[PDB]
Amino acid sequence: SLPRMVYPQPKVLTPCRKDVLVVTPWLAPIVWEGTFNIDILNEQFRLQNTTIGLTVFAIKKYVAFLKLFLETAEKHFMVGHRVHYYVFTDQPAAVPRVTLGTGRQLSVLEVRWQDVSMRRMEMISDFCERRFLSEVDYLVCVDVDMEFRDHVGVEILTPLFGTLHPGFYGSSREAFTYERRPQSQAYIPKDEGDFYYGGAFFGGSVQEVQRLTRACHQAMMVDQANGIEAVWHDESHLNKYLLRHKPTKVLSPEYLWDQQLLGWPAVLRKLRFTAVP
Ligand SMILES: O=C(NC[C@H]1O[C@@H](n2ccc(=O)[nH]c2=O)[C@H](O)[C@@H]1O)[C@@H](CO)n1cc(-c2ccccc2)nn1
Ligand SMILES: CCCCCCCCO[C@@H]1O[C@H](CO)[C@H](O)[C@H](O)[C@H]1O[C@@H]1O[C@@H](C)[C@@H](O)[C@@H](O)[C@@H]1O
Repeated sequence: SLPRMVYPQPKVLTPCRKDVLVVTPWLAPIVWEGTFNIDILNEQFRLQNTTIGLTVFAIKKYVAFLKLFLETAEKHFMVGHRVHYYVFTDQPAAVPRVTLGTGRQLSVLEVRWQDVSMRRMEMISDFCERRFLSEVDYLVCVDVDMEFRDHVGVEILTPLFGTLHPGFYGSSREAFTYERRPQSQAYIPKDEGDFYYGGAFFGGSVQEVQRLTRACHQAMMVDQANGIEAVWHDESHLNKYLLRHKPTKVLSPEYLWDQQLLGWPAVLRKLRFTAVP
């Protein structure tokens, strides 16, 4: 049961946003600033003692991105909630010693180009079946060459989410860079597709993330056996999976942005998680 809370009444005959789609045709919320009251959501998730896992891969020179990634996650990611960072790396000694807030912990997990391509999906799936099931409620899987600039919180949490890729949120489906060769397991025809989801930010419950990552891994191994590599690698497979298994929330491009390449459009009230230039 929620406690008494004082907040503005939601107004039925006033839309929350007039400039963007805030719900998908399968009734999944599309998360934009102005659609949620974070105080209500924080209450709901704190009362469940929610723990969020955040996975990141930092292989070879990408260890250089960890310090800013983690420092900014400390400022902006799930603050007030239990967080477990999982840093997958080939260089455990190169992981910076970042000071964490209370209730937050970090684990370092030591890790043919074909095997490198399948690595993230394979390892996330393997670790879902081990550590993650026992340790966290939700998993968030992101790229490391990024920084948090504003709030990323429990508004994203749901059984399965994808994020609108910042390059294609205003594009027609024919222009999406899905895999277009029927010989690939990631194939999507020109007349199908809801959104182009970014491989750099997805997640959900541990069970749903295990299913997604196992399915993507298995599809990639079928492609490898057939001598084909999808145009955008595991992102192509992620898009095929989310076409056939609709996400229960979609995050707006506030949650995955590149200001150098795309500026700061009026439609984005906040830039929350952004590419490092
Ligand atoms: O590299 C990719 N995304 C960036 C993230 O992948 C991780 N990464 C990438 C390169 C690298 O050297 N180290 C590393 O950690 C890091 O977390 C980056 O944020 C995507 C882009 O398509 N990618 C490339 C490939 C790939 C793998 C093997 C062969 C060809 C492509 N798979 N995924
Ligand atoms: C029509 C408008 C034309 C403009 C489109 C501009 C975005 C293109 O984006 C690339 O999209 C690819 C899929 O098609 C992959 O997701 C790739 O990782 C991504 O590059 C990434 O994300 C970008 C945002 C940059 O940060 C880039 O450095 C990344 O490597």
